[PDB]
Formats: sequence, C-alpha cells, structure tokens
Amino acid sequence: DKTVVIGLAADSGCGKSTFMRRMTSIFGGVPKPPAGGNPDSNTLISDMTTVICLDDYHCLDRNGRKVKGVTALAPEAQNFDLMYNQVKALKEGKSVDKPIYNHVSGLIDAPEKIESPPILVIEGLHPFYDKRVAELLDFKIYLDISDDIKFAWKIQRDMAERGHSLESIKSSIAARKPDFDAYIDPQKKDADMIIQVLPTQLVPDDKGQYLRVRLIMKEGSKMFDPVYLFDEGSTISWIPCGRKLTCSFPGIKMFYGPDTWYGQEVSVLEMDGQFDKLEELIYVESHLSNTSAKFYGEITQQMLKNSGFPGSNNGTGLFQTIVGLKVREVYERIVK
Amino acid sequence: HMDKDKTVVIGLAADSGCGKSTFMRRMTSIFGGVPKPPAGGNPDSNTLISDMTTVICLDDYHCLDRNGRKVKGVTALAPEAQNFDLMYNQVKALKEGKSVDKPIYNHVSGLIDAPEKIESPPILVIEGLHPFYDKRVAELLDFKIYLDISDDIKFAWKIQRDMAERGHSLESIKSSIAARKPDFDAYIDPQKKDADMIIQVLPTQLVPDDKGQYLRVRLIMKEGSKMFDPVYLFDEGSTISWIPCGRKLTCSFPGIKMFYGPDTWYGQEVSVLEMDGQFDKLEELIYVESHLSNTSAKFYGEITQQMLKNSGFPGSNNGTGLFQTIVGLKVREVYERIVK
Repeated sequence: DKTVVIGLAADSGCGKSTFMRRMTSIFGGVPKPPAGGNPDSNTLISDMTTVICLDDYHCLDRNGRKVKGVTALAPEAQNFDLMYNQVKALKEGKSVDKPIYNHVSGLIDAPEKIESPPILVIEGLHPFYDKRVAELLDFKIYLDISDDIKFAWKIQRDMAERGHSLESIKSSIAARKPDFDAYIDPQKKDADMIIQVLPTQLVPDDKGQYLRVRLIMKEGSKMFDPVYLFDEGSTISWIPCGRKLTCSFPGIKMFYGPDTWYGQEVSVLEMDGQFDKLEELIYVESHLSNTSAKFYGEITQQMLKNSGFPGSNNGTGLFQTIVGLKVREVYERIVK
Repeated sequence: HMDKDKTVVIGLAADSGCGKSTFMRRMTSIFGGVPKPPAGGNPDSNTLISDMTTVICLDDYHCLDRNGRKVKGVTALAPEAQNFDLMYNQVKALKEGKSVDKPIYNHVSGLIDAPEKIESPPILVIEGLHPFYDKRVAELLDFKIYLDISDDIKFAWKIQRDMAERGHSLESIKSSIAARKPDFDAYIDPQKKDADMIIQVLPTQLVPDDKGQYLRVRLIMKEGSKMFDPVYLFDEGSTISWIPCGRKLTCSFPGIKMFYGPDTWYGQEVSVLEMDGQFDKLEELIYVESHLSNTSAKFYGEITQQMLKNSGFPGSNNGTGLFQTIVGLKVREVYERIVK
C-alpha cells in the first residue's frame, strides 16, 4: 500500500526506453501495453511498475500545434493541470482515465483507464517543469545527451542518413533545439540523479560509438545515497587495465569525486571507454560501494540479464543499472 | 640448544647530504635500538653496531686516501679509488660467518687508518656510493636499495645548507656541483638500474617551490621477486590518481596527491607508488596506510606508529619518511623470509 512516483526526463531518440527497461527489469517482468486497448498506446504495465508517456498530456494535436506555430517541446502545448490532477489521483490509489497521443496519426485518441500501481513512472519532456507535479515526485531522474552525441546519433539513426537526402536535416534539429534549450534542458538542475553522455576523450570519434558517461548524484537526500569508490569524498582517477577486465582499443578510465552542479553539491562517478568481455564488471562492481545492490553480483547479473540491450558495453548501461537499484531503494525506504 | 642463524646483507646506495642517515635510522629503528659507534676503538670509525644491525660505510674501502685521488686526478666517486677486491672478500667473509679486519677511512684526517675487527652480525648493511658497482658484491646482497635525489632537489638543497642563507659559503663556490657531477652521473647514478627498490625525490607539481621544501616522492619497486612483494593502493596492478578527502587528512596547501601504477624502470617492469605534497598531522596518515596493501606490516598502524616513534625526523611529513619506513618493513620481511 501507498504508491511511489518516479519522474524520468529524457528526449526522443537518445535511449530513454532502454533506460526505462533497465529500471523496470529490476522489479522483474517486462511492462507491456494494455491488453485490448489502443494499439498505439504509450503506456506500459508490469506487476510492479506502470510507465506513462507524458505526450498523453499534449493539449494540442499535431495539426493544432502546427497552426499555433508551437512545437511539442513548448510548455503552452502541455496540459499541466490535467497532468498534475491525474498523477496526484494515481498516487492516492484513485484510478484515472487518461488520453492517448497517437504518434502515428498525430491525434489525441480517447482513454485508456489507468489503475494506481505500486510504482508509477512518468517519462517525457516535462516531468519537472510544473512545480505542482514536481513536488508530487519521490525521485527525479534526467538523461542528458550532449548535442554532439545527440546530433551524431540522428545522422545515422535516420536510416544511415537515408533522409532527407544530404544531409540536410540538420534542421529538424534547428526546429526542436531552441525550445529544448529553454524548456527541457533547465529541468536537469533539480534532478536528484543525472546521467550525462559526452564525447569520449580517449580517441577521436565522429560516430558517438565511444562515450564518456557521467553519473551526477545530489548529496543530502533522505531518499538515496550516492555510489562511490574506493573512498567517499575523495577525488580518484582509475584505469582498471589490463588484467582483471579485458579492454581493447579504446581503454577504460573511471573518475570519481566531488563536484558542483548549478550551485548544488554533487558527487560524480564517470566512465570513459568500452568493456569487451561482459563478465568482469564485477571487478568494477566489487570496488564500487553504496551501489544499493542487494546481493554480490547484482549489477553484473542485471546487466547479464539484459545483455542484448544497447549501451551494455559502456557506462550507459552500467550507470542506468545502478540508478535502477536506487529506484528500488527509494520505494523500499518509503513503503515500510 | 645449538645453532646457527646466518647473515642477511642489505646494500644502500646514496649520495651524501641527502638523508642517508635518516633513511638508515628509520631502517634500523624497525629492529629496535639505536646503533652506535664501536665503544673503545678509533674515534673516527665509520661503523655503527646494534644487536640486530651492523652498518659499514663503504668509504672504508677507499683504495686511495685524500692525497691519493689528488695525485691521480680523480674523485672519491671514481671506481679507481675503491678496492672492490677487499670489498668482495670481507663482505663475502661476513655473510658466511667469519669476522674481518676492516680499514677505517678517517673522514677528518683524509687517510685510511688501522683496521677494526668486525664480526658477522644478524643483519649486515653496506652503505655508500658503490654498493652495487662491482658485480660480485651485488650478487652477494639479499636486498638492494637506491636513494635517488634529482639534480634540481640536490641543487636546491645544497643551495640552502650552503649559501643563500642557512650555510656560510658563496653562490659561486656552489659549483663544486660542477665538479663531482660528471662522476656522479657516470659511476654512481647507473647503480639504480639494478636496485630492488628505489626512492626518487623530485620537484613537486602542486605548488611553485624553488627550495626543495615540497616533494614528489616515488617508490619504484621491481616486480617479481621471491624476497619481497611491492606495495599497492586500492587495487593491485591498476593505475590510480588519488587526492585524499581533506576532511579525512588535514592539509594546508598544496595538499596531497597519491599515484599508483605499473611502469618501466630501464626496460624493467616495476610498480610505482607516489606521494606529492605534505600532510600536517602525522597521526592521520593511518587514513592513507588504510588503503595501502602489502606494506609488510605486522599489525595495522605499524607504518604510522613507526613514524610517530620517529616523529622528529626529517621527512616525517611527506613521502620521504613514509616510503623509507615502508622499505624498512620490506627489509624486515626479506630477513624473515631467509632465516624463517
């Protein structure tokens, strides 16, 4: 009894559904859309978790947004009143009839009723934008992909740049970017945990194949404690190479230490590079402390359990796994 | 009951004016009891004997005295001025168990004096400029240590202890460094290529310092020896930079910075432990020692308590005292592995 509410702020086409899956996979069972409902539903339900895509609170459909000269990232194209009221209702056990934004058609279909679940996760562009809705959340997570990695991935995820031609878009970026930097990006300032994806510093990479990944964690919350190694509060650089874990061409380099995040006190855990044999992160894991793992090789076990996922060989999957375990910690800390 | 324990030979290569004494006192203090000159004998004798340790200063094997070398156009650093045949024989003659009549290079008189009898100790320590120069001597030693002070720090130390305040002399006279440097580069400094452990003392990288007051200190440990195992930090065989928390190790500026990692020492494979900077409260070094492994300590505060015992020594607040202490515990472990 009593429902826990997690917020995940992330962009489209930069790995939020993989992130989502890792976090739900810790409570076991893969969330799936309603059984008979809309085939284009954005919701996913499992025994323990229920994930809601915040697009369903667009107050204007695709064409309604087009005539007003507004993008999907604009606050005025969101219905925060309804989003607040409905998130609150699900928290207080009450069920909710919630619209569906049909990404295929571009129209706002009809609900879709939602039962209040053990953990409700809301994911999208504006989980922390509305102060009423933010105060509703027990844990705030932001996935920050830098523009260089974002805009390398799309010039490829777009179909090996099969369209539109050469490049030339590149200006699908220009349409979304200004709203992104004004409305979506500032939300990472009050996140409790941030995963930041940067270009590697080990080797030259025009493809975003090799990533520098930073897990930034707020100090001083009763809901969670930051992970560290090998000594909390210190500043460490750590090359694990070369026995213990195989590292091929671009090596591995860990960093750990205190930093400051928009005036706020944070500890940072960082990885640059790529594992090549996906055991041996237990090597890494055994030196990580405060991971909120319940048994010895849990991080390695979950990452094993999700092997085919993207980002399973670099810092993305690892730090997303750790943050999943912190989500369970927040729930257990709260329901007993 | 009958016998008998046979001798362990440690060699230390060090220039003078670099804290060879402090290094020696830290190393003999592990075994207990301050060594002392032989009561009774030559007033200028260079030996120091303890129940556990006997320390021979290899100047006592100078095959030409002070006006020798003058006549021959060489310095005390040259291989021409040493009698490596005597050195081999008496060192051979103290390890297997005999006693020797060893000359006394009187250091004030400049002359080699009448020998003093030296008996086979539990631990023999030969110390000075040429402990590893001759190959027969070096294979007689069970552990080889080299103290490597870089030119800049030597420079900056002699500039203090002499001239530029502190001492008496001129700035110009302080290029007797100009002499002597050709011999040190040529005959002394290469002996560190073969050492088992090397303590290198370099300029700091944390703060500008022209006086040699703040030190970057390196303990370079040869890999793969039956006689000892290198120290390590957090995780053996990795590469690590570590700035301790500063709430847990109180430091004014510049602070402190550790480094641990594999490296290459003259084409040989070594483990390197580094400390840069200075710590202000010696008791908190237990925070550092808490993350070292294979220190050859017996209980757990031993390095910290060994240093607190000798807390008035030079180097007690930087990497010099720390790593010198650790080498002493590794000399103890060499001796224990042999006699068992």
